[PDB]
Amino acid sequence: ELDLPERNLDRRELRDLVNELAAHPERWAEHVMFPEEGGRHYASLHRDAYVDVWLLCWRAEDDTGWHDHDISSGAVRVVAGALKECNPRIGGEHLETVVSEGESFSFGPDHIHRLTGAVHGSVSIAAYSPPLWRLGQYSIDDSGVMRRVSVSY
Amino acid sequence: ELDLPERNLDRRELRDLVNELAAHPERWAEHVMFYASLHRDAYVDVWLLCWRAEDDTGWHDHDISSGAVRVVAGALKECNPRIGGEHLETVVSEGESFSFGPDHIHRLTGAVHGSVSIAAYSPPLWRLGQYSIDDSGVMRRVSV
Ligand SMILES: [Mg+2]
Ligand SMILES: [Mn+2]
Ligand SMILES: [Mn+2]
Repeated sequence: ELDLPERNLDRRELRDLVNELAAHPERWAEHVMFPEEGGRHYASLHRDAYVDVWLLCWRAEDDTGWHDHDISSGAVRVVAGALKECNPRIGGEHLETVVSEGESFSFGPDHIHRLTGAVHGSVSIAAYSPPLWRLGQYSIDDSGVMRRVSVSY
Repeated sequence: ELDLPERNLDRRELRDLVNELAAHPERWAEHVMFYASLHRDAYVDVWLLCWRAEDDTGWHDHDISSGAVRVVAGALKECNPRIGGEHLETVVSEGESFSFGPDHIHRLTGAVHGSVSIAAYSPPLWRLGQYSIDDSGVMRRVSV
């Protein structure tokens, strides 16, 4: 797969990584695929003890839900289209940012977010270090009470 | 009238809008002249702009409006302010477009005489903050 360092990458290095990958379509163009039904297409470009890299192809309906990445830092580069990056606020008036093609962002391991509102056919590259082996998925009950499900991923 | 969702538009939708309008010269060609409104309603303001080389917006924000710009002919310089005084400058050439969310601060300057561009804002541009420096060097924002 990818020829990356044998160590964890910090946020900035992860952002450099997804941006340089966007400039090397030889590493990912083959894997571009839009599942007509089923779940969010994801394609692993690289998974080892230190870094995970995925190529994501979005449908208009795709939604990560609210989640954290446990101990993983991460970065996202939008290659084509646009996404909405959302961050939760306790009041309920959550922060929403449009990330469009050519743009990228990164976060450390404390980040809680939701990606949704994609242009149909959008394409993005995501990288995580350490690997995204566990994620916390938040849900709300009828009461309004918030819980966090830790998911092996 | 423009067939648009009945709501404020985000920066991606505004970019799509200005590029779509650029591809339909039947709607704006008559209005080139060296600021013509193409459509204004509760959700969007869409403008055709013809630039002279001396034109300068000054540093400003759009309060709560997202925006997009398509350069139809010529070229513009888009500048974003930086702490330190070494502002970031980008030439936007004919065919090219960009958009921004409501937190944007920028300055647009004509880069070639006779440039023509299409801009769109949502929500409509009711207030703009124009930034200035006094003789202290202290920055202020006048809401216009
Ligand atoms: Mg209208
Ligand atoms: Mn995530
Ligand atoms: Mn402006």
